[PDB]
Amino acid sequence: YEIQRERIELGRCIGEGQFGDVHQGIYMSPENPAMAVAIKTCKNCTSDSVREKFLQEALTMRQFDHPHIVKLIGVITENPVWIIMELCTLGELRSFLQVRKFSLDLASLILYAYQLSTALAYLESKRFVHRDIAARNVLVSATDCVKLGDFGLLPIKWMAPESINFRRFTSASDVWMFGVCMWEILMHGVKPFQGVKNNDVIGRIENGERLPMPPNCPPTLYSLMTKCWAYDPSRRPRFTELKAQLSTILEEEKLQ
Ligand SMILES: COc1cc(N2CCN(C)CC2)ccc1/N=C1/N=CC(Cl)C(Nc2cccc3c2C(=O)N(C)C3)=N1
Repeated sequence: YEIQRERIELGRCIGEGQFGDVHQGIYMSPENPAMAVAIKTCKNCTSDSVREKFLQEALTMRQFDHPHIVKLIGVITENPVWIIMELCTLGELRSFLQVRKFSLDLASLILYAYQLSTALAYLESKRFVHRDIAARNVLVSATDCVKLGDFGLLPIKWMAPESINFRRFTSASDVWMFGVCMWEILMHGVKPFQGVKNNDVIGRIENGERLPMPPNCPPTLYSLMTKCWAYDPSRRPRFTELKAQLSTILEEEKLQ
């Protein structure tokens, strides 16, 4: 996975992760060429300690291969250390949904939910627990394609009650988080529990309260969300079940 630095043309800064800035760029391999890529940079990889955990995040992504998860292209392991990722040209999902609120059809929103469910069913089949499903971690590759962002790049308001209370994390706790992510998508990138203190979230959940039906959301889809938010994790659908139900909701919408 090692790439020669001279095969990367560093371009405009697009975002920023924990370790440092993220740039867009061009990767020239004798196989494409001129491939658009994202370049993750690291502040102070002069420090050898932060380089090891920075590069460990690339290894994380190496194990996955799915159309709706961003792909690792390679790494440049000498200073400055770079991780080369697939570029999702349209950027962060939340911003995308906010700017395009009155331009995106419902069919598109449901499509994004469905695509994410395929990625998450894949992760569930790999026995991989994500722990951080939220619209903030989704990228837009095309107007008809979203992808789970880099897993390297507490979220109480997204978390299942058993995660908040007892730090239990399972694929069923991921399902709860995905329910919240679906709500965010159908709300056009509004965050859940606005104006609510983190410490107050579990009290609301335990009171039976739930995020309300988004304006214009099909009741079948809202019903699906509420199934993700069963208090008892064993009562929540698996991601493969969500995928199947989202397929039908999408097909019905495409129809009207
Ligand atoms: C032009 O492509 C873009 C553009 C942006 N922005 C454009 C300029 N905005 C002012 C800020 C954000 C943000 C992201 C982006 N595309 C990618 N494509 C791939 C990857 Cl890995 C990536 N990385 C992120 C870049 C920024 C935020 C996040 C990223 C991420 O992976 N997560 C989970 C959050 N971003």
